[PDB]
Amino acid sequence: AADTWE
Amino acid sequence: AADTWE
Amino acid sequence: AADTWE
Amino acid sequence: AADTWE
Amino acid sequence: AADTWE
Amino acid sequence: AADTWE
Amino acid sequence: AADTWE
Amino acid sequence: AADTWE
Amino acid sequence: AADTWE
Amino acid sequence: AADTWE
Amino acid sequence: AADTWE
Amino acid sequence: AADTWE
Amino acid sequence: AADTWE
Amino acid sequence: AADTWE
Amino acid sequence: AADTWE
Amino acid sequence: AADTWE
Amino acid sequence: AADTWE
Amino acid sequence: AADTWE
Amino acid sequence: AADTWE
Amino acid sequence: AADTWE
Repeated sequence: AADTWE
Repeated sequence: AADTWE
Repeated sequence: AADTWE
Repeated sequence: AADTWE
Repeated sequence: AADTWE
Repeated sequence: AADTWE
Repeated sequence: AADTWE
Repeated sequence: AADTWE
Repeated sequence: AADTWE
Repeated sequence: AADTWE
Repeated sequence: AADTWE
Repeated sequence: AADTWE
Repeated sequence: AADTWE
Repeated sequence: AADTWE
Repeated sequence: AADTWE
Repeated sequence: AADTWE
Repeated sequence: AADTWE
Repeated sequence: AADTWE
Repeated sequence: AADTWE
Repeated sequence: AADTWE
């Protein structure tokens, strides 16, 4: 799983 | 943004 | 699954 | 499951 | 924001 | 599980 | 911020 | 930012 | 597990 | 796992 | 800051 | 910053 | 385990 | 494991 | 600062 | 700064 | 174990 | 293990 | 400062 | 500064 944001 | 999971 | 947005 | 918001 | 769980 | 926020 | 656990 | 886990 | 913040 | 941010 | 434990 | 663990 | 901060 | 920051 | 223990 | 342990 | 600080 | 800083 | 023990 | 131990 991966959770990305700025 | 992205949230990827299974 | 994937959930994407800005 | 995933719950996303700003 | 993101909350991911199973 | 993962819980992310600013 | 991120909290990751299983 | 990125949080990656399995 | 990991818990990160500023 | 990896958790990255600035 | 980071707290990592298992 | 990066926190990497398994 | 490791706990880091400034 | 590794935990890096400035 | 860092505190590392197992 | 870096803290590396296993 | 190690505990470091300034 | 190694813990480095300035 | 550093305190190292096992 | 560096503290290295095993």
